[PDB]
Amino acid sequence: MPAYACQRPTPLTHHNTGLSEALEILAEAAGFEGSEGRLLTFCRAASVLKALPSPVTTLSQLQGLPHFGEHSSRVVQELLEHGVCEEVERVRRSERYQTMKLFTQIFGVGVKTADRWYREGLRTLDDLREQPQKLTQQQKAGLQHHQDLSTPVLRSDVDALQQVVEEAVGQALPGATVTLTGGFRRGKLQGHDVDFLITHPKEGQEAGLLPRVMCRLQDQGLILYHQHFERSFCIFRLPQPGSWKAVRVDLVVAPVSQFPFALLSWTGSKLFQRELRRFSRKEKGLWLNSHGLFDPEQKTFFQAASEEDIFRHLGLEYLPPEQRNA
DNA sequence: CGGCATACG
DNA sequence: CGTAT
DNA sequence: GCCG
Ligand SMILES: [Cl-]
Ligand SMILES: [Mg+2]
Ligand SMILES: [Mg+2]
Ligand code: NA
Ligand code: NA
Repeated sequence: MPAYACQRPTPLTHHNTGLSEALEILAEAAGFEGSEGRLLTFCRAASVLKALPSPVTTLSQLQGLPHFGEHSSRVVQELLEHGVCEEVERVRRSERYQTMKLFTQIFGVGVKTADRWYREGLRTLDDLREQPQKLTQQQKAGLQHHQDLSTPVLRSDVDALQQVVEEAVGQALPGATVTLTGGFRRGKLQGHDVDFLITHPKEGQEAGLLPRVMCRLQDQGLILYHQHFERSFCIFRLPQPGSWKAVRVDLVVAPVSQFPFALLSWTGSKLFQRELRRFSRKEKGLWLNSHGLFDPEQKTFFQAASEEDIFRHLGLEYLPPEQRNA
């Protein structure tokens, strides 16, 4: 078992679902407390289990696995022996965990804002609605639409959204293309948002594109919220039988020269990308981001024509999106 | 021990 | 500060 | 919390 998540295939569904979910509770709780190192270890340990070819049934099967030390091994041991890990259950029922989860799930609210509100004594969404003077416009929109944004987005929803985005993109710039990214490109059947990557085959033609796209979507009455650039974090009005629902949609523009890097980045998973960038820098001495791959010795950028190119330039076996579910 | 990904709005 | 993978 |  290699030590980096980008070195091994990780499918969307796997054979250690309960164990990985427990470790991810502890990762999430660590994040709520600002312990980024511990969050990363618990995420990595959970991801190792997702990459295994069969269920862990005995503690000895953790021997030699990366990112399993005394703490993560104890969690697994308790789940194997008793079906439950006392630390995990204590987190789950804690007021701190439940409230931080509720508040950070709001669009426009991060850990720091949620923690401040928690320390002020706030606990519920209606507590927040009672004092709207304290909310940003983004937070107001997140709170108004919270119920819809908590409802899973389905694949049928995604196909509908892609058509309306393509229509607006086609008027904004003929020849521009729309690619589905994020979790849906990795094969998810449900999600909490939809991610799109937009480019144009002629380098430079994509400059100024996103404002033209957003203006056209807003004129069609489809935008319930946006910040108005090359990234837009929107709330769309999606038709439903006899009604509609609010859906989070992210629109990103990249020049075609950078498209492979942007596609790789926005397809994720989040952990896969962190691990890939860590691997690039620490093992290969190359600096990776959503724009390119930089050699800091030669001071040159690696031209890539495909995701396959990027994996090759990092010395990694290619993984299709469906195997990047770290 | 230091390090833990990297960007944009 | 928030957002994203 | 774990690795190198
Ligand atoms: Cl980036
Ligand atoms: Mg997404
Ligand atoms: Mg997200
Ligand atoms: Na949030
Ligand atoms: Na998104």
